[PDB]
Amino acid sequence: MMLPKDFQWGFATAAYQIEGAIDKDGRGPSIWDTFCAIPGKIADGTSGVTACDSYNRTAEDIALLKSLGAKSYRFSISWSRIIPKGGRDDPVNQLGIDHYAQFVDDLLEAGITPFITLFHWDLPEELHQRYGGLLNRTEFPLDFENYARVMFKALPKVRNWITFNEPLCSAIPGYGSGTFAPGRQSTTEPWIVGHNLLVAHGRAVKVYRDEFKDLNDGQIGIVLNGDFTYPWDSSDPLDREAAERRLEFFTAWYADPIYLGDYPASMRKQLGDRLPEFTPEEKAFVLGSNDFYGMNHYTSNYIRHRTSPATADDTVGNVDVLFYNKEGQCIGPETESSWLRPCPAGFRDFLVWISKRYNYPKIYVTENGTSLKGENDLPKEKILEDDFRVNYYNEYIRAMFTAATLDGVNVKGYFAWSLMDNFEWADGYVTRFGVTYVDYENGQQRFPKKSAKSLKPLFDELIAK
Amino acid sequence: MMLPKDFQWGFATAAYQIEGAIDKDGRGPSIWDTFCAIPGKIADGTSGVTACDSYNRTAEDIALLKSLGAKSYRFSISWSRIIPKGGRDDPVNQLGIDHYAQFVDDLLEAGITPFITLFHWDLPEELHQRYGGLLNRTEFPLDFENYARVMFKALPKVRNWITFNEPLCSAIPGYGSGTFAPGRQSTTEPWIVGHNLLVAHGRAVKVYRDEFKDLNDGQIGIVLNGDFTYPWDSSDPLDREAAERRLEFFTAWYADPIYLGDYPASMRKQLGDRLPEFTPEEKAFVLGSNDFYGMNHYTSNYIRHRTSPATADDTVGNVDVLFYNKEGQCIGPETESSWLRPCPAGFRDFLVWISKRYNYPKIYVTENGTSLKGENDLPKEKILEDDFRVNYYNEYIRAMFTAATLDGVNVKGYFAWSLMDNFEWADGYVTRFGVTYVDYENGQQRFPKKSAKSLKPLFDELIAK
Repeated sequence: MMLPKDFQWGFATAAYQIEGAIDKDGRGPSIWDTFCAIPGKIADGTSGVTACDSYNRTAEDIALLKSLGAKSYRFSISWSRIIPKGGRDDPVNQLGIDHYAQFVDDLLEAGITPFITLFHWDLPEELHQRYGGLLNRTEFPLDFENYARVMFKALPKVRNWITFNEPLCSAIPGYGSGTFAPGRQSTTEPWIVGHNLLVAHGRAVKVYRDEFKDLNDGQIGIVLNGDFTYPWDSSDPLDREAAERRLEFFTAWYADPIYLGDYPASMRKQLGDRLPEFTPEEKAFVLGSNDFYGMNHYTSNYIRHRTSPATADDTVGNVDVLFYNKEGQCIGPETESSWLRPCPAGFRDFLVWISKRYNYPKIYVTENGTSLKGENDLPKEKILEDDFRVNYYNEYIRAMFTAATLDGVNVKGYFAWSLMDNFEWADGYVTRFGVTYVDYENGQQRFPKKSAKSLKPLFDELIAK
Repeated sequence: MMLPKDFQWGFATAAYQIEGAIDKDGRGPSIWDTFCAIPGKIADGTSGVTACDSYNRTAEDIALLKSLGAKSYRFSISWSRIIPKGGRDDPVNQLGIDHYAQFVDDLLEAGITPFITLFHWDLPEELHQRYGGLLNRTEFPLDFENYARVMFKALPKVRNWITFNEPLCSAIPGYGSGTFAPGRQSTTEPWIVGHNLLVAHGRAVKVYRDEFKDLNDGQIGIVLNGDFTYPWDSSDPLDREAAERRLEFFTAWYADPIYLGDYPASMRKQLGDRLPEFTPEEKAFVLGSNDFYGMNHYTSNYIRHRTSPATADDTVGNVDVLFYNKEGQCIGPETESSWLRPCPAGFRDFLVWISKRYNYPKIYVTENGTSLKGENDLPKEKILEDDFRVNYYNEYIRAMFTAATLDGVNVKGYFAWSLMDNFEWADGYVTRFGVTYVDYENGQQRFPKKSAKSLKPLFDELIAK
């Protein structure tokens, strides 16, 4: 009937995705600086050299958040601004620390609680050259643990911390399909990388709980994405099992080692020895390493089982990922992202699925939003009238409302992706996710869309006091 | 997208609540004729003596149905019209047979497929006096099986058959609380009656499958009511088990023995002696006796576990059936029915719950609808503007649409309760469930409400052409 007054809502951005200023104040190159220089890797042949220039427009971004009623804000820290070479024995740059510290002060003064992501895919390039970057089971968790501590220490006025954003994207697109940085294609390394990101997460959560959490009663967790599933043929039990296994390969991959203590049985049966075994030390780091559940969600798909055994390059659990069930019923209309079809029911079904499997944890929806098909080619007048994105936020947030208020899903926050149009990775600047239109051709000016002014009066209806 | 074109939708009524003419053409009295005469059992001291006079308004109710776009119609045969004393060796009233035989011809002539309920709570009074009615595990299942064969032979044009409407209401309200006919109160008889009603269901199914089903490709099953549940406090695992346990005592009471072979374990644990066991001959009747799942659904509740062990007079499963949860969230707004709060998500929830527990059976929603608080005191013009009921159906039906097109729930029909305001049992006529207003004081005149005209344009949107 009503959301409690302690429910938060704001917007979400990512450092390399908006900041720009890639060489400014001694910022070291990330693996995405390197990746974008490879021709054909970004659809529009662009990079994050300028993006939204948000690094230099701190006062503007906070005024926009305030003017939209956002009392919370999720952003990420560019590691290579803090430690340009990344390693624990590498010199700390004070200029990026001072930058983000001044940003947090400028946020709190406007009354906006920050929610900070430590690792949003932009690993320092040097760590990748020095020892293999994410592939190193020994070095990277040590270097990330130190980097996390440097931030926990630098920003004591922050209580809401995030280790990794969507570790699945750093493993399969980064080491399996090669669509994301560093750009490798292996049948084995995406499973080693995911293991390394788990251990790195557990090490940082231990350091934070032991020394920095009780100072101001904060919290830290990992952010896992995940789209829901429905049987392609509801009458075929193989498609119901295929729907569950698909979710296990997407999300239980990282969540089962955190809440239950080991990888999903279904992945172990299929991957065998390519899926690593947690050492006792590694298991003590990862098991129970979430103060909260950081949840990204976007869509749902129909899942059809497969009759032949899985190939070596399979990453999704040997299933077909479709937009129509056997009877021809569609998930939803197309967006600019080929993988995103709106399905508000899958947002609530996912929240409930997380709850039942992990004993109803504290959930923060850290990303939710949509792209719009052809939006990048529309005239500015049509872009601001984004009824497709307005409708996308009303049905989903009201679905979240039902899961929280009726099912009892312990969800305590929601963050709309994104605050503004930005650099959608391999899609470039063609794919626009923001509730604020950004005109890249004319000084990266901001123009709030009909979706931006839409979320305050919606949450005012759903949250009490 | 679109439901299949073979999806049925219509309206549902029941013999004693609409027919009247309780002694015309040789109708013996049922247990509800005896029940309404006892002072204090009926809220307004009424009976079904006249009801809607539908027994003498055949073509007119068929005209109302054809006018509202209904291609199907669910209705029940009065047992005591066919066999006034109910028994297998008792005389058969041909006038009752001819009455319902001509009604089927008129419905099929009007292009309306019938969906006939054999037993809608009107046990012939003579059976109750002869051997204890539903309490008799030997005599009653034999008299019901013969009464079913009579109607199978009498109505060969019928394909859609229903044994019992809501056996739980015959069991507990009629033998535990005394709120329904025959108005007894026992800690043991409800569980005996439910067993007898299950065996009474199997014998007729076997007779039908073996001697009447194959000629016109018919189907037969039982209709179970079930209101869905949500944990009162989702952080207490005892409240999630309690919400599941409540569904077991309420619906899996009858559905588990039909699909799985025996009563739920939780009911065995609480009841022990009082929960009978299926004999070798009984189990051959009950297990597998559903061509389709007949489902009645109305509302949902928050469920809180209990600290004390269950007392002998418990029927719900040792839980608290609430309208609010611990956090203060409400299910929905009040109706004239104290037990009914609109909750559309629970309809889809119960559909998927039936499907996951019973291998996704074919489902026919045989009753769904709502009453309106204060509707009986409103003026005539205010009654016809029943947007509350209009909104109820629109949400529940679209919730079902999502269930069928996304989750893949194999629901092939939907009947709205009710076609007209009628005798709502212990509530009298004050509780109005119809989409058609009935002026009882002015010759039971029909006046369709805004809801009656709402269904056709909606199903025209959701059913393929």
